[PDB]
Amino acid sequence: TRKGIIEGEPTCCFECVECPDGEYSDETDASACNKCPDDFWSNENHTSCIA
Amino acid sequence: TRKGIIEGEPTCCFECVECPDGEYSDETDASACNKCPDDFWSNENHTSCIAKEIEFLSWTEPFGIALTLFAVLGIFLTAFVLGVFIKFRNTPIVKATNRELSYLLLFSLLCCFSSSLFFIGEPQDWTCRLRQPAFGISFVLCISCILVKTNRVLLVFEAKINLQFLLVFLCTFMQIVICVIWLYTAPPSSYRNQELEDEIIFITCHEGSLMALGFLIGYTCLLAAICFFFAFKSRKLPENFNEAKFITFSMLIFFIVWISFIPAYASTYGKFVSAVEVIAILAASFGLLACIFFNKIYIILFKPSRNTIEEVR
Amino acid sequence: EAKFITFSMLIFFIVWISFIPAYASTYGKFVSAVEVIAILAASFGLLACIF
Ligand SMILES: CCCCCCCC/C=C\CCCCCCCC(=O)O[C@H](COC(=O)CCCCCCCCCCCCCCC)COP(=O)(O)OC[C@H](O)CO
Ligand SMILES: CC(C)CCC[C@@H](C)[C@H]1CC[C@H]2[C@@H]3CC=C4C[C@@H](OC(=O)CCC(=O)O)CC[C@]4(C)[C@H]3CC[C@]12C
Ligand SMILES: COc1cccc([C@@H](C)NCCCc2ccccc2Cl)c1
Ligand SMILES: [Ca+2]
Ligand SMILES: [Ca+2]
Repeated sequence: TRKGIIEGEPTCCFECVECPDGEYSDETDASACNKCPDDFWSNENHTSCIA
Repeated sequence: TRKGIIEGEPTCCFECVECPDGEYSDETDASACNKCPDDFWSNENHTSCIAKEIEFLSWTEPFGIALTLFAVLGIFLTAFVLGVFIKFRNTPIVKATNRELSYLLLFSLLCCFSSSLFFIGEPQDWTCRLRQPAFGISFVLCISCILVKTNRVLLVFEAKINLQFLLVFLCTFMQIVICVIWLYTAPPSSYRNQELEDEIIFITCHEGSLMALGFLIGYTCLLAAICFFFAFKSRKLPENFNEAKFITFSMLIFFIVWISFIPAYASTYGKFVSAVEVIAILAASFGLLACIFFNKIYIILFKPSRNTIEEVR
Repeated sequence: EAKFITFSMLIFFIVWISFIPAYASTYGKFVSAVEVIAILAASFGLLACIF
């Protein structure tokens, strides 16, 4: 999951938004979902890449 | 495009990230992209919601055009043969081939060629409910007439006991009983499909109970097998210009088509599934027609000098 | 040998015509599968009809 802006609040306050299909986020507090390289796709938990 | 967070910088300092495929966004400086509701999909620009593509085998698609053309050709041929027999209702061939059941058989062939047309277009509830029972009843009628014409079937039937109309009534009535139980217990209905591809919609019929369809198909195949067995037993008799040999040929064609049906149905994915159905129907129907009538047609219209009781032997 | 040649060709045509929707609506292993089946069917028909 990535961090989403809550309008009208500082940077500290955010929301958790699940990454879209084919995108992974291994690290906690990620500001951008990561694109799997070619020949790889996202998991069911959208954490890492599976060939 | 939505707003992403640049870490370590204030909220005024943001990044522009394009919406994913499925969600859209129109308002400027949007925080998160908006999910697009059902029956709707997002365009490439992810700015609005366009309608999903509803697709099915249609009357205007070229494949459906060809299917309709062949079905109509079959109907025309059946009507031609029926008219030829009706006009010659007293010539020796028509009298010997029991013109009443020939009229009934041509009627059922018309019904089969017509039921071939319920698989084209957008499926509705009545269409789905009529699809299978119509073909089942019509083809059981055809096979029952053929089975009556076959030699030694009638003698065996009366020994186990017009009687021929009783036979055709029994067969068709058993099929109608199956169809009525099917339509009463768990009728089929149309179904919209969105899990094949996320962007398009498939209207496919959903058969209520597969057990009833299995019963229908099995009974039709059983009748065909009985007819083939008896025709093979009497396959050398030159009666009716070797009618039993051509009955055998028609049954072989039927079985060949409906055995080829299984891999073709299994491998087909999408709308063309219904396609396969129609093709199978047509082939079987056409075979019947030819194997039962064209020879007789050729002896009557062209070279009509063999239309004598002696050669009917 | 008339009705044997006729039936071999009939099997050939029926097999190759019933698979048109599958060839027009399939990708990957299955399409190749279809080809093999068609081939085998035609071949068998020929043999079973002729010899
Ligand atoms: C998915 C399916 C697609 C396929 C579509 C096909 C669907 C339609 C099926 C069948 C129709 C007719 C089939 C009937 C087959 C029966 C033909 C047959 O076996 O007859 C033999 C000889 O006949 C003969 O002259 C044989 C003459 C051969 C003529 C048959 C041609 C069939 C053409 C149809 C093609 C249309 C496709 C259209 C697709 C767009 C028997 O003789 P015999 O040795 O006992 O002694 C007799 C001798 O005279 C005495 O010495
Ligand atoms: C319209 C399409 C999709 C299928 C319908 C079949 C037709 C193509 C017709 C036209 C030519 C017909 C054939 C023309 C001649 C004969 C000869 C006839 O020969 C015999 O074996 C009988 C003995 C004799 O004729 O001496 C058998 C039927 C058959 C094959 C007919 C069966 C039906 C056929 C194949
Ligand atoms: C073989 O004799 C028949 C008797 C009744 C119907 C038919 C044809 C017109 N449909 C086959 C039904 C095909 C089928 C098989 C399994 C699951 C769903 C479906 Cl749809 C043939
Ligand atoms: Ca504030
Ligand atoms: Ca700073």
